Amino acid sequence: TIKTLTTKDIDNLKVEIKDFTGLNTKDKLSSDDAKQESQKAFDAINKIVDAFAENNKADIKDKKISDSTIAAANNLKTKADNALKFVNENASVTNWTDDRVQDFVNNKVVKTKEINDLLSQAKTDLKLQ
Repeated sequence: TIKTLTTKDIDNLKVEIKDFTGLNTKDKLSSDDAKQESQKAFDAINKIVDAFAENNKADIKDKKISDSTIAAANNLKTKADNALKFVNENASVTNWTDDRVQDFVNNKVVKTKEINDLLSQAKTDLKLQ
């Protein structure tokens, strides 16, 4: 059965990720917290990708996520997966160094605004709200 996304489903896909700005040492950001937040972001973006795919499977011409938005969702999924892999590989006392904490915070971790921008762009593509 064909089923497309409403504004309520997209709002139900929103998630808030902890802000790690300014945490630049291992005593201020544990690998467990980084792992938990990266897992949160990964799971949320996976659900978002699956929901977008199911929406577009309906093949309703005026209720379509643009290919650009689909690609952006896939790229954000890749970023979240890379962040989770980075934390998992470097969680130990030996590998979770200040340099790796700074690398995670500045380059790897997913931020709430990225997911929210993706969802709002999806809303625009579907002419919702």
